[PDB]
Amino acid sequence: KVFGRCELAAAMKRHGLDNYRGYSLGNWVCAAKFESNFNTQATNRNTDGSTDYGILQINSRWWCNDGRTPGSRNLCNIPCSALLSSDITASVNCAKKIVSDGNGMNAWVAWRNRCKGTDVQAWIRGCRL
Repeated sequence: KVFGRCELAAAMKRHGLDNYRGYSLGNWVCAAKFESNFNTQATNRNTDGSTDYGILQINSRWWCNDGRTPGSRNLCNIPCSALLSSDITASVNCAKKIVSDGNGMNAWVAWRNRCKGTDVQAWIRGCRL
């Protein structure tokens, strides 16, 4: 599934991401835009053998188990195929662990490269909330 911008903002707010661990909702929308172009099926392979899964590109080395990644830790305790669902609940629940791990949203390269330091509130502008 490919989400619309406001459609995803509403969905992420329902799941408690707004201001979660100090990060306003626009952060999460902006990260999803540049991590996955709002697509729940985006996947990307890395040089370390890991893969990034789903709308928030959760990485198979630390967070989810995909059965093909050496050194897997599965800190979210979830198979990576559950993060390719059209329903974002499992991606959101894993994202909440990741941000509480220590370095906040810096785990998302696209967020810290192209979102952080801009006005991310603009990503929820005009959305029914």
